[PDB]
Amino acid sequence: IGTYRHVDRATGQVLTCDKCPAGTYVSEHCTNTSLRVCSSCPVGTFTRHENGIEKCHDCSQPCPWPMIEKLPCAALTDRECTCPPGMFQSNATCAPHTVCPVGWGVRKKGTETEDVRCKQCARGTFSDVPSSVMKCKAYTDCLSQNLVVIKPGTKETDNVCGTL
Amino acid sequence: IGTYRHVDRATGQVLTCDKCPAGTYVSEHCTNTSLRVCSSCPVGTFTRHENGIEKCHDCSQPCPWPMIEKLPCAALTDRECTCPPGMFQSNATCAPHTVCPVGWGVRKKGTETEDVRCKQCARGTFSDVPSSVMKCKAYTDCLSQNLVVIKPGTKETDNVCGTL
Repeated sequence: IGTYRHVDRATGQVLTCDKCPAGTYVSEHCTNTSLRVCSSCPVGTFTRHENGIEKCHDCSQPCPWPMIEKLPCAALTDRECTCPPGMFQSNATCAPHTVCPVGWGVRKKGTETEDVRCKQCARGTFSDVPSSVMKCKAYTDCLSQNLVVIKPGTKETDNVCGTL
Repeated sequence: IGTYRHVDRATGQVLTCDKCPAGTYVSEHCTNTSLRVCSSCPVGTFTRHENGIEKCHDCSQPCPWPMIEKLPCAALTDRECTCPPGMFQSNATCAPHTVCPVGWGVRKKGTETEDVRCKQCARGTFSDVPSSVMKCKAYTDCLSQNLVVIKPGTKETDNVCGTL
């Protein structure tokens, strides 16, 4: 654990104290006959690193709805805000991801910062349900099924498999 | 930040959740539509690493007097006990460092785990005060002083400098 220099009030001696671990602050500095005492950051405050400071840093303001916390305000971390799942950040706030319609599928997964990116299903694949999450799905293989294709698929429906 | 797998109670789905940073624990696991929520370790408890656990670890029992804390019980660390300054650990407890008498000096500084180690002052050095901290001190150089030695030193006293 690292150290910091401190000027002792009563004697003017410059001492080398031990740092206080992340999550605490120095509540009494060392002196020439006593070790420094660390205390834990009071609720509302944090420090991220081992430090020599006398107050913890204040956590930021509560997340503006509809944003939520993906990290809390705790001794070691400031709160950190995010658009909840299924939404993404645009300018001001959060907007719901695009829903890819039937016949389209997710090319790129939506995130907290970017919207979903849809593509039309490629030949041989289909998507039969609106979804901001699902990918185009390969037709059932009628060959490797023993069967043959009774009805072709479309970008919206699987091909139907059978015989005769 | 790392992840852990969790089995969702209601659906049996195996999810990949985000870990909770050191100092917190998981107070609600992620589900297929919500992020995991971390809470800070309640007073009395800690976790040292980013984790997926549901309770923080309990801190050890208070330090047995005359031992004191060199780390507190805080969100990120168990308390850690030490013999206070000027004492060192022997078997059971703490004992005061050896005091090096006049004519001796510290060869090796005492620590929380080892006693001071004294040596007789070497020729040309002296120590005039009992101390478990101070080293033998070089005589005042009467040459480089312009003066000559009026009275030799001993292991206990500086040589005295003058002229005629």
